[PDB]
Amino acid sequence: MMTASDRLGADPTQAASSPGGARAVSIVGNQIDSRELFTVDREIVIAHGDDRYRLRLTSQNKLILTK
Amino acid sequence: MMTASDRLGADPTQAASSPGGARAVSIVGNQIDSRELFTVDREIVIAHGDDRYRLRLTSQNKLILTK
Repeated sequence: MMTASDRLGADPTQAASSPGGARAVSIVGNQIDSRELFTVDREIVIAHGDDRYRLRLTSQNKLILTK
Repeated sequence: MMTASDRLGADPTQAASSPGGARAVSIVGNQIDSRELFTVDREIVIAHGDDRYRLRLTSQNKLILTK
């Protein structure tokens, strides 16, 4: 007959892994709007190679690079 | 003497057909990978308010801001 284990709630729980802070921004040709990026916080991190940069916006004046 | 005239001629003329002028990049929390942006050219434009900035990547070393 074979008591085949195909029915079992092996899952200990149901952790909703939901990256809500995942923002999808688009680039038109090679252009982009700053507000799309800084829609939540006023600083963005940019990984390149092995090092990490920070693109930051100031008050409402302009934006700059920082580490 | 086997008789069999093949009729299988579904030619895969359609290839890629995936243009990337409008590039959709995502942000994880507030982080992003530089290569996603500079996937085509090595300079990106960023509009903020009424003025326009340029985020540029160098050779493969690092990235900077420029106007």
